[PDB]
Amino acid sequence: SGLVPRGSHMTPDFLAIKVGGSLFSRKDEPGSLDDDAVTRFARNFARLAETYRGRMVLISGGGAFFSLAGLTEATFEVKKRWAEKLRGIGVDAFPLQLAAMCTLRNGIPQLRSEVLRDVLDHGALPVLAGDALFDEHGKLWAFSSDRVPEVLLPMVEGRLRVVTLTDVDGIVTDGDTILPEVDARSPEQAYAALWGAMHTKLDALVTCARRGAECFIMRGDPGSDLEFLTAPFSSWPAHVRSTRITT
Amino acid sequence: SGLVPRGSHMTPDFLAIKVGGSLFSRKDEPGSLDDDAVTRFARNFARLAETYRGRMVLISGGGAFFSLAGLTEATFEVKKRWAEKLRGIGVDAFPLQLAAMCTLRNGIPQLRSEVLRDVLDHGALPVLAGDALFDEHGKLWAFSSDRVPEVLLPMVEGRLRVVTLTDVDGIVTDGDTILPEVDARSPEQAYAALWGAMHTKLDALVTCARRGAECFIMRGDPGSDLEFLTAPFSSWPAHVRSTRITT
Ligand SMILES: Nc1ncnc2c1ncn2[C@@H]1O[C@H](COP(=O)(O)OP(=O)(O)OP(=O)(O)O)[C@@H](O)[C@H]1O
Ligand SMILES: Nc1ncnc2c1ncn2[C@@H]1O[C@H](COP(=O)(O)OP(=O)(O)OP(=O)(O)O)[C@@H](O)[C@H]1O
Ligand SMILES: [Mg+2]
Ligand SMILES: [Mg+2]
Repeated sequence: SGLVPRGSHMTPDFLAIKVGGSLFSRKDEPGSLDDDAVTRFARNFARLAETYRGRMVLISGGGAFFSLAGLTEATFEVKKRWAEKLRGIGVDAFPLQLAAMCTLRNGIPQLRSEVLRDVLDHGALPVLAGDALFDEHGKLWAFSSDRVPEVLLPMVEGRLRVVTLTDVDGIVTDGDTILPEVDARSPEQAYAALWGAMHTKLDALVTCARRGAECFIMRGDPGSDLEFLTAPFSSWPAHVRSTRITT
Repeated sequence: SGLVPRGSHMTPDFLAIKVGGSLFSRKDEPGSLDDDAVTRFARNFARLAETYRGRMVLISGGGAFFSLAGLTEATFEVKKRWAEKLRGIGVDAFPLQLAAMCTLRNGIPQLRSEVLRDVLDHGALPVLAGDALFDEHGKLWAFSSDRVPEVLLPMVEGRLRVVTLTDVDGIVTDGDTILPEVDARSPEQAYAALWGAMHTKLDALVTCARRGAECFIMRGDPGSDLEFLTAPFSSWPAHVRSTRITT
């Protein structure tokens, strides 16, 4: 309910990192992950998981969509692949089926967060992903991985940082240039820049920013060190590109 | 809270069918299902699912066990295999990760049943299995597939029938003979007959019977027609063997 100190000079209290499916899945084989990419990412996420032990979730994109029962199985498989890889390197990773613990009411996800808190409360790493969710009149919908950070909003106290890793440096305006900053209260310019994919990321991150989260769209790379994600924005290395979305 | 009419001449209101892993998994390859067996069972379960649409759960045994994060993935895979097969023949089957929707409090599972009811409420078939569950002090335990019917007890109104299909005709007393009936209020003779596997089934089914369920241990066979499971016990075909556990 209360006043949370926020700013570019403050350390985040919780990290939700979303890795886009385009970064670890082969076009050259649809349905197929690139094990090298998953392995190298996993190593960089493990470092973050150890610093943010009990204060981080990993959200995977990817996994091919009542025929949406298939979707829940496809996204479970992706969670399993990340969780397995992470555990192979010493990280206590537990995959959770969002469909079993979250429904939609008037379009807003309602997480029954007891298990998620349990995994966190005792210092493990929840591995999440998009899913098929039921709503209040009992219908099933496809809920994108990009929107999964929204589920954390009621639960996370303090400063939530959401990072969505994708295959572009940020929101580009045309093209010549990226938008370094978006005010979630008036994000017209950002929507106007889009050519849906990036639209879904933007809606999701504006929603989270309205509830106080510091959000980023930036480029992921399996090899890239991500430790700066634990640090105040003001202390980030020079020449990191991102679109930062805050209120 | 109220008086439920029960008896050998009454039709069940809800079916929980548990299929033992020994019935559809190869010894000759551990971790490996027998697709023929799953296919033929699925056909017999589909018939029941259509009659008990919205009034049945399928519980799978099988799937090899913080290293119990592996267990939740192993049992998810088994659920997926059943769900996929069932959907291939017209049944609206949705697999649910028990670990995401159920914790232990003082050893008793506490199901957050909203999603399970949603899958049921709108006439689909939940596919369940054993799992790793967290408890109230946040520890993870292996929760056998045999105990999964216990999770339904608070939720199911009316007459619950639990059927556990295994590789024996019932509880054999030595050996020459099976116990056709066990009174759950005084099941000494049944425990005394056991030589744990069958012990876990018996504890689980005595617990459910104490809460009014009509429970059975009987032999499963991929080919066997199971329609009599929709019918009052008194009308079952002659020479069906089972151990029936009631209060
Ligand atoms: N203004 C814009 N700036 C940057 N990208 C944009 C813009 N408008 C549209 N896009 C598109 O959005 C894409 C990024 O979103 P996309 O949904 O394709 O990938 P991803 O979500 O990271 O991976 P996944 O969808 O597999 O989880 C870019 O590759 C780009 O083609
Ligand atoms: N009195 C008894 N009557 C019958 N079976 C008994 C008795 N005592 C012990 N058992 C053993 O219990 C076994 C059945 O339980 P078991 O756990 O092995 O299989 P299942 O549970 O159906 O398959 P899964 O364990 O793969 O889910 C029998 O095969 C038998 O060896
Ligand atoms: Mg996308
Ligand atoms: Mg057993």
